[PDB]
Amino acid sequence: SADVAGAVIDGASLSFDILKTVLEALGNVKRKIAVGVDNESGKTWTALNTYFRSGTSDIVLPHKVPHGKALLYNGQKDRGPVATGAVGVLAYLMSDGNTLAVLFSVPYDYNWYSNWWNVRIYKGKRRADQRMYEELYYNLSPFRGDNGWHTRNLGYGLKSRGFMNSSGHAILEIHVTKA
Repeated sequence: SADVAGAVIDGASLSFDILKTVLEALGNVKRKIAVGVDNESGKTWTALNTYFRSGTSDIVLPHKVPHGKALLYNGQKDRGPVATGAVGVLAYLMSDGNTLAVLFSVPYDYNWYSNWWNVRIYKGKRRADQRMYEELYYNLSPFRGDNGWHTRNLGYGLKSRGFMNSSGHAILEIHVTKA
């Protein structure tokens, strides 16, 4: 199956093991990117802009993130160009003009470097891209992923209870809830 129009479950039924199964049954590729954000913010989201710095996932993705639903995501680098892991930013509109941007980053080689993820609110004005995060030291601070979990406010007000699992294949299990 591939063109399925219902491969998503409530932000409660999923589990880290199901997620492991998600990237496992995602091709016998060396690297596997799996994301599952339990969004319990209580706000309706709509995909505004999505672009990857190195790897990829899909050209177009769902544009709705209601309360009580986990956002599933998966990537497998660019493949076409040079050797590069999975780095990218996803941005959804929260209402009239607020966009929660999430960063993902992972090198296509095992060494000292690790995964990087950063969630933050960006007002609905000007398309976010490389030039938005680069040059200016305002939005260039991603969190290093590591096998564990920790709570912290995203910025707007709510707090994310989760973390990013490294060990080659990365999985993001962050549950956003009220602070």
